[PDB]
Amino acid sequence: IVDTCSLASPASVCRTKHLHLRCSVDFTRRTLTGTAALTVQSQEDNLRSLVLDTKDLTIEKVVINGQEVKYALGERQSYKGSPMEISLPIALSKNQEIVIEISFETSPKSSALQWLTPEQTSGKEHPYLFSQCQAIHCRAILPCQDTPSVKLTYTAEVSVPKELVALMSAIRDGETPDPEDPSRKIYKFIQKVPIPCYLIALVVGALESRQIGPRTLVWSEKEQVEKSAYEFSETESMLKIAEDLGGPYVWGQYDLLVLPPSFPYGGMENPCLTFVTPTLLAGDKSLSNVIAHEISHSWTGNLVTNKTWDHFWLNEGHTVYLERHICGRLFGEKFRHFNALGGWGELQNSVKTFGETHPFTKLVVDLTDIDPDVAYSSVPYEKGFALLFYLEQLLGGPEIFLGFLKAYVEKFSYKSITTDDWKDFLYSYFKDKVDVLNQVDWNAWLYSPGLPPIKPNYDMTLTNACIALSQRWITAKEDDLNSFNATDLKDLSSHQLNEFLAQTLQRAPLPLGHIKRMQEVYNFNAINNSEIRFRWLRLCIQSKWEDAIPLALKMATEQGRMKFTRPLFKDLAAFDKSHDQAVRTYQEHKASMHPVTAMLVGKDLKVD
Ligand SMILES: COc1ccc(Cc2ccccc2)cc1
Ligand SMILES: [Zn+2]
Repeated sequence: IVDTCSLASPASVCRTKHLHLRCSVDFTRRTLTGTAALTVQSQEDNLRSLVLDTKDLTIEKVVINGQEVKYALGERQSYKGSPMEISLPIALSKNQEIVIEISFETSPKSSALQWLTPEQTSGKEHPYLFSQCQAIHCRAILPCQDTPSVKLTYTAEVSVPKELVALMSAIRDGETPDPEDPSRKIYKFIQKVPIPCYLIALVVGALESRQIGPRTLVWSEKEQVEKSAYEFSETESMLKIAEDLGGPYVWGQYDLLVLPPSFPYGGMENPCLTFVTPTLLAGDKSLSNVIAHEISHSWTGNLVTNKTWDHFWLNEGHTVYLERHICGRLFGEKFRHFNALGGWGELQNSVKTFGETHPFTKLVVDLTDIDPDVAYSSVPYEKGFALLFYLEQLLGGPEIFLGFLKAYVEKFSYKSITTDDWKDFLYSYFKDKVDVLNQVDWNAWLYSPGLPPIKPNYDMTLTNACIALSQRWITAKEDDLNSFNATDLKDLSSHQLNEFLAQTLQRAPLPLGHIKRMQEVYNFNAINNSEIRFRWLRLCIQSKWEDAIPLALKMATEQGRMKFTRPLFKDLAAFDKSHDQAVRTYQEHKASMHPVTAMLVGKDLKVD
């Protein structure tokens, strides 16, 4: 197996067993300066040199056995960064190990980091830093074998201003005043469980905590600590359910971190410290499905990981499957089917957006000369789940397939696998149903673009109310607009209301009078629920309602979740009345946007 996203030496040549990170965080220069001690094991005889992944890194020196050795940075290869060859002071035999201390310093243009000014935070007093290494941004923080095929434990000592707090994707290991600087603190961290390097995370800021479980603290600025602790109160309940589905939780502590609005994703599953968007603070725990998702990743993604990014569906596909199983335990089987069916609708949207023949709509992709951030979508999430949901109904139901999953997690625990690894074990587990498995169009499910060859069976109980009301609006005439009222939503949950907008959005645009009437009777402008508002504003913009232009521009910039920001900007760019505003608003905010988010929105707006 070849990782076409990495320029480092493959796992067949050498493997990094441990990392010791000793660095200091300079907010004045916006740089990370320190040393990275990599314990590397040779996988072949007579190993004299190895290559590492770097990206906008400044290398001072390389120390092995107390003496400096010769190193060389090759030319940059765009998004992959610059390869770093290191000359070993001794030829290594197989399984032989050495420790390599690399003195490095990050660039302010680190694609893995976003530096926030005090004004960009809640407290307005202190600066802020958070990392995002998924998929291949860890090289922009430190020199490494930036590949998920290599797992590694790590320890870290991080120096930050004494009035600030540092947190990493590891177990907290005490804090002390910096002996070299009285104005700073040193936070120590330890990760005893081997992780892929993309799971390395760091956050520095005026953070506070509040315990909500025996092994869970919620971290954020003081302004959001209390709201977050309430919003995520179901965390421990979800952990207990997840443990019952995938086996014991092996990370010891599961803390949550609520980041500033510019956090690119809904959630990052960093071990011991899950990163989440503040747009989950709906006030009624209604977006806690994301928490169940990130929790589930502790088994599918963190324990059994994809060997390359071509098999990324292994991570999210199974994780969504566990996620919706957790919500199934909490709110019933009909609720699980509700989210499952809605997820198919999301798959419909992604395929239609890319194209029926677009390579990014394949379950297993080919990221050769392809920036992973560009290819990222809901396809591996939903098509992956669609396959597993299809296999569930095909092999005897949920209880039986949940048996496979637990065996699957235990079989490939602490290991990196491929799709064929998964498929072979599937046939191995269900050996008495190989005739059933052979009826599966594997080539279409795994390697063919567009919608899956077959649609799973979904319960329609909670969805019927959505379809009924949406069809009313879509097929509505002018003398049907008056009969609409606020009573139409009396028996609709927040999820049903959101699905209603999702269904209606698929047939956008609607007549402008329909949308105006909809605001008059439903008052959707008053809803702060990010998911509901996002689809409501998209419906308005696509239906050419100029009144929603400042509202869409506001939400697109007051938060940075690419799930919301990117479709909002594109819709605003497709609307002639707001095209100039959209491009201008982007240009005025791009310097302060997340580096990855700023790049992608630029491509979407075609202002690159
Ligand atoms: C969340 O950060 C990322 C970005 C990109 C990838 C790679 C990928 C994307 C889509 C389909 C298959 C593989 C993985 C993680
Ligand atoms: Zn995920």
